Amino acid sequence: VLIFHGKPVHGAIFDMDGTMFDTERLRFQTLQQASQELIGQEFSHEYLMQCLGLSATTAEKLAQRLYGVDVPYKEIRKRADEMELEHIRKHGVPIKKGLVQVLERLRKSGLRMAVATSSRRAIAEEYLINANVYKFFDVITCGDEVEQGKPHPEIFLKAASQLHLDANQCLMFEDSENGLTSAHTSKGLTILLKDIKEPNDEMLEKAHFYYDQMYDFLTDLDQFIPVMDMPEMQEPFPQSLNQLTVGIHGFGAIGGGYIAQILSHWDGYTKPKRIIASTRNSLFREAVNAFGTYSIRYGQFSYDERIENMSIVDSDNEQQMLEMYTHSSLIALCLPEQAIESESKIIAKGLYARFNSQLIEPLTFLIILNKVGAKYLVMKHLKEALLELTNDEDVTEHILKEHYFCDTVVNRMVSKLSNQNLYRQLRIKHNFLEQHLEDVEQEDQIEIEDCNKLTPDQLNQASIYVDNMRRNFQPGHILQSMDLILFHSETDMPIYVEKGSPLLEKLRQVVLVDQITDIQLIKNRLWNGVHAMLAWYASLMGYESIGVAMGDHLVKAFAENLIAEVKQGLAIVLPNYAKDLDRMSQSFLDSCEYAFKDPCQRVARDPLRKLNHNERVMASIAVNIRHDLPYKNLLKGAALGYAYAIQFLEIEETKAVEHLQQQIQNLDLSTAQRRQLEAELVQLIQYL
Amino acid sequence: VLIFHGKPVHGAIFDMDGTMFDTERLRFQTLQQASQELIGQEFSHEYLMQCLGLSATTAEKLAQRLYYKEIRKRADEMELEHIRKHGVPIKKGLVQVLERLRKSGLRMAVATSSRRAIAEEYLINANVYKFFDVITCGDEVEQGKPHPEIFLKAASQLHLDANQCLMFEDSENGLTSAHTSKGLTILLKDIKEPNDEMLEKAHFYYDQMYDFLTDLDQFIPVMDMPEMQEPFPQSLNQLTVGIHGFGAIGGGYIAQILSHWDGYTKPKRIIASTRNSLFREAVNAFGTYSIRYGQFSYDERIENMSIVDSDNEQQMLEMYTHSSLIALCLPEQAIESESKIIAKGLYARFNSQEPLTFLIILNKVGAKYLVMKHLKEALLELTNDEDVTEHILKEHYFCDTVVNRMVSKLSNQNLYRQLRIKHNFLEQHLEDVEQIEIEDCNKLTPDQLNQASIYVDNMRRNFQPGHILQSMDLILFHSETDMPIYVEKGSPLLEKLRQVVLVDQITDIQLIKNRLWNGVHAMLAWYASLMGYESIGVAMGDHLVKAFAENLIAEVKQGLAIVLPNYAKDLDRMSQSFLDSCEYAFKDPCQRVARDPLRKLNHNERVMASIAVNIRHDLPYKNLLKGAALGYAYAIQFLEIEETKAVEHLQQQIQNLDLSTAQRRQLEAELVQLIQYLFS
Ligand SMILES: NC(=O)C1=CN([C@@H]2O[C@H](COP(=O)(O)OP(=O)(O)OC[C@H]3O[C@@H](n4cnc5c(N)ncnc54)[C@H](OP(=O)(O)O)[C@@H]3O)[C@@H](O)[C@H]2O)C=CC1
Ligand SMILES: NC(=O)C1=CN([C@@H]2O[C@H](COP(=O)(O)OP(=O)(O)OC[C@H]3O[C@@H](n4cnc5c(N)ncnc54)[C@H](OP(=O)(O)O)[C@@H]3O)[C@@H](O)[C@H]2O)C=CC1
Ligand SMILES: [Cl-]
Ligand SMILES: [Cl-]
Ligand SMILES: [Mg+2]
Ligand SMILES: [Mg+2]
Repeated sequence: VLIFHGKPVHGAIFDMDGTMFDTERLRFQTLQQASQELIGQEFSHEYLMQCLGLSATTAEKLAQRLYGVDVPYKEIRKRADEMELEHIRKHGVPIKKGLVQVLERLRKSGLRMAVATSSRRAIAEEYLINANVYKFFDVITCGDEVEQGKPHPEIFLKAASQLHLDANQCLMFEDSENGLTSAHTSKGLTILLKDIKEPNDEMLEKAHFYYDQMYDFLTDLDQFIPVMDMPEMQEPFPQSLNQLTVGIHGFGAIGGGYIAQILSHWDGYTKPKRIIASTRNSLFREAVNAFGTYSIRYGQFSYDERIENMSIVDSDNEQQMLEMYTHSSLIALCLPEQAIESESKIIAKGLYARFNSQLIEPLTFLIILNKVGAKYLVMKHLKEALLELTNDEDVTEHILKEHYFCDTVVNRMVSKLSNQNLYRQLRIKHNFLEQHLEDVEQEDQIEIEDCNKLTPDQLNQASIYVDNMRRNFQPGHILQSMDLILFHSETDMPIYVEKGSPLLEKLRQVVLVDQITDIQLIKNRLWNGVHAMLAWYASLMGYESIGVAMGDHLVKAFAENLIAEVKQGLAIVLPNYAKDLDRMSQSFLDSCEYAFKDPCQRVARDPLRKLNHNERVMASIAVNIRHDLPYKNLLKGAALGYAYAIQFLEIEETKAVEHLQQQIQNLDLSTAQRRQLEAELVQLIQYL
Repeated sequence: VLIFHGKPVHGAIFDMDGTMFDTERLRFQTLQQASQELIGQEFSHEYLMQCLGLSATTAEKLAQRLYYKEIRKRADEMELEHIRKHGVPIKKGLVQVLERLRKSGLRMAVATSSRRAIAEEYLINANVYKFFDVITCGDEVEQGKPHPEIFLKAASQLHLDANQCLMFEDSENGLTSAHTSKGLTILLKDIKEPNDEMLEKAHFYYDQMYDFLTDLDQFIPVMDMPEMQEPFPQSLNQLTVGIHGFGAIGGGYIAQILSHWDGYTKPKRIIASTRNSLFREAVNAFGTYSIRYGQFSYDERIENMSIVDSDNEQQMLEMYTHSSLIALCLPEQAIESESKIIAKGLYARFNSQEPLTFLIILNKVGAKYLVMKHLKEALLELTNDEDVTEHILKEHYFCDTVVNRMVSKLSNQNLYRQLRIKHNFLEQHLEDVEQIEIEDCNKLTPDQLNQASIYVDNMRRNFQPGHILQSMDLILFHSETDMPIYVEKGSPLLEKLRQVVLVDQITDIQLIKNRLWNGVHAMLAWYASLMGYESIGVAMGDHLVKAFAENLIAEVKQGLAIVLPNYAKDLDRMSQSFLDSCEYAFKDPCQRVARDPLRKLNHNERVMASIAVNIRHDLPYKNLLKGAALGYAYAIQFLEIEETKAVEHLQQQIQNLDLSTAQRRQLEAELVQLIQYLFS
């Protein structure tokens, strides 16, 4: 069902200790801590490295040779085991980086999966439950349920037969020599993973595939499992968390109300365990961290999308902002243009702190900014800040080349909730918390009747657990049917990102492009161009918002007829993006409908600059004329621009024509077509 | 575009006061008490009736004409203070109506005489504000109700004409405002008998909100079978539902069916009954439990659960009185004793002040007959009235079901082990949270900023310990991925439920399930158990266990093809569909499937019935006979029932089999000989 290096894989059997969990390094630490406690001297690193693979008796005899015959090894070993369970039970089993990502890929590939551990059923199940990876496995095969353990192939042969499979149909993952022998002899496809000790030549010769760590196998596996499709609206996020952290530099409208969704979807197999987001807004920070989650409201479908595993931090706080740029695998800069200059310093400090970090992988930096050459601006200011910070041109140049700086095109319009509306929301929901908290004490008491199954010692201990659990959880039962709404966003899913970063390859809500130019040109003419032309019409007709204006059937007709004339033109210029034009065309008309929040002021800024020969208006006219297409609405849009310039911005009527004639001359048209365009456009302006 | 009784609908503009919420009755009582604390003399009831669906401005004009700011301010303060304690009284049906209209693709709004500050406070509180694109209040209107401006401005902001929009209203004044707008007016009675003038103005009339819902529902697409990991609805209706028996199938299947519901709304509360206290206290502590689908390693969280005691009477009466749908999920042994608890509940429902949809989940040929027999005997004993019983029995919808899904309940040992592990994480979490002021003016007053700090600090204190539940789940059930339940036609409610498929000849399917499905399932489980396997999934990996099950399937199908020639075509699909579910049932234990061997070895049950059929028609029953022998072998060895009792049962059941004396003695001789052979 799953093809791996030309071999059909129907099953996957994992060793537990050293392969799935990092319990061999923990057993390394506990032995040292137990030694320092009892005998006073800590067992050498060198001794413990020598003991890897040896029996408990050989290890004891070796300890006797080095630390004397009367060395209390058996009670050192027993004390080390106490320390192991004590650590594992509270702090959790240490899971190898990339395991959960690997398990989700094998499971969604329809593999039957087992564990073949030398440990006992009892302790094995607890570890797998503790780690929350028990769910991934159909059967567990244990050392206390086989006549001959590893390196005899029984445990792997048995694990395979229980899954209804031949050994040769299964991948077999293992760290130890005896284990790899057991898996190999059974006749399975052996995956050897280095844990602590470098594997000897006999092991590397024996193994079918070798990797230095789990993540190196994950990278190999990724070639044989598909990138998932574009997520639909109301589609769930993955349940399983990977060990990666991601960042959103600027927890604003687009940061919290769009980028959060993309990072929450991730690759569809797993999602990050933590999303760090920076804001100066104290109310927003403390509110999200209180709930431990916020929600994005999609008005069109009346759907509240819960974003979990969020951790909001202060932008002014260094320790927190450095922790973002140190631990994050991917970061999304979601700032306005004016903020880029000031925030270039706190980025530089972040990337320099990452460079100085003695722990690792190149950062993927998404530039979320609706502007042409948006990446150039950030990289220019970032370079200046890095020089000013370090005064080391070689280090500054290294940092600028190490990481993946990605230019993006975003289409989703998002609205951030006001602090007045947030306070009003917190008041009404704190009210429900009090309403909820007065009838939790109405229940009261814990009662566990005689099970006639559980012993009275553990029956008593069960009462203490559930009582302690209920007391802490019951107050937060209201969160089931209660959300913290901070964002009102449209339904547009796909983000376009510059191809380069390996980490983007599997991100399902991302559309990779070799160069951003093409989709950035569509964004300019089809979206920003119509938005500006539609805003100039609304402003002159005297409507407060572009959303209100759509009530007037003249405005809505103009909008629908305008996106049609532009789309026609772009289809000829970019036939490869035909599907992207149709999707973006409707997406704009949907968002424009109830666009009450966003004003026309900021959209109608610099009309003369937007009426340039190679810009979002005139370029579309010239394209439509060259390929003989209707441009009557684009002409009306251009006129409304010069009309808006004269009336609102107090531009001279002579200065408008002075500009116009220079733009028409620069268009790739016949001298006949140029003079015809001027004559028509000037008459539309004098009417308005 | 929605087609409501022929007319095309593009939008829907509701009234708030007395249409969406029952706030007209509240402000009625506040204005009276407001005119007692201040001026002393209460307002006339005639004045208040003429103030229905009037703007605070227009109501003040009526007051001066007969005889207010101070009066209404105190009245509004009292009104919203009542809302802070009890909540907004949502008219039953509203949430269900709104979701159907929203998903139909209609452009919806609110047109209320109330001002903005109040209008939003309720719409947020009720949590219906998300369903509306725009709202029109009594502020931004120049001339309030009964002038049509407020309903014209509402339709204008939706970018539609009034005649394209539905208009919901309670007041006589507001209906005139809605009618003069030239829209499709709908009238909902609240606290005034509609006049001749009102009933003529209206295009449609309904007694209450829920009466419209039922009429609207026949123009709303019925959503089809849900997929595995498809989410449940977000919005909650006011309906309660019951699971009589929080067991494997009750908690691990029926809970999913009820949680999906119609796909528009979900029950407010699902009440499940269990004697198991650990299960009860565990779910109530977490507030949720999860169903583990091992095939796809997917955990399905079940929200809005209330686990009650089966013995506790008042809680079981709470279920049967307020529930719209009860699901009986008990085995045969429980039916007799629990029929007393059902009798009290149904009698309590009749005494109190909608019909009930009663699902019987029971693997028995003639399941409903047994349930209805014990229920009538139980009812008659308590009521001592034949007139009230024959009404109750033929008032509610008692539905036979076929359930194909295999589900496993978690052991108390494994649940304790789960709680022990997850408690250690909670303890370590509570240390991390130990070691808040909202600083700077965020366009808020110093009073609000200090009030916000108290709200957030208190919210953090209560919620922060429960943050761990984002990742942490309570796993109580292991279930395969079979979605559709098959129910007999009758109950109109089951038409609209997504996960329910309606059928006619339920008896014919129930018989085939008993013999071909549940019979082979039990017999291979006995063979697997005695061979050493503790899992159905692992056992089916054995060539002998699968060869046995395949041979049984063949012998049963050969007999069913004679008894039911009209179903003979379908047997291959069902027999294969069974083996598919068995093949990879790794978390389904043999012990669960091999329960009650003697009951399953009854003369008219999943083993002996097949043996009897094949003997009459001279069909081979060699493997079927071996499975019966393994059934008694399991009972004697694993359950320990005494060998003498196993023979006394064997001899009695063979005596009941519709065979000749020659066949009876030969069957007894062949079977008892084969039992002693296994123990050799
Ligand atoms: N939202 C949209 O409709 C779309 C926007 N975009 C792009 O997304 C980017 C952000 O949009 P949006 O999120 O709406 O911007 P916001 O106005 O919501 O603020 C965004 C973030 O920038 C921070 N910020 C703003 N000004 C400053 C400043 N002067 N100094 C320091 N930090 C500052 C804010 O901090 P605090 O949180 O403390 O305010 C916030 O976290 C813009 O570049 C825009 O072009 C792209 C397409 C669509
Ligand atoms: N699960 C499955 O795979 C399928 C089950 N079914 C049918 O559903 C019915 C039971 O399903 P299942 O849930 O598996 O049974 P379970 O034993 O798993 O659950 C039993 C439920 O009934 C209650 N109960 C059991 N015995 C008694 C009794 N003697 N007196 C009172 N209450 C009792 C239990 O209460 P407590 O919680 O206190 O034990 C529990 O709520 C049977 O008819 C079965 O054939 C249908 C198809 C397959
Ligand atoms: Cl990982
Ligand atoms: Cl309802
Ligand atoms: Mg190992
Ligand atoms: Mg009214």
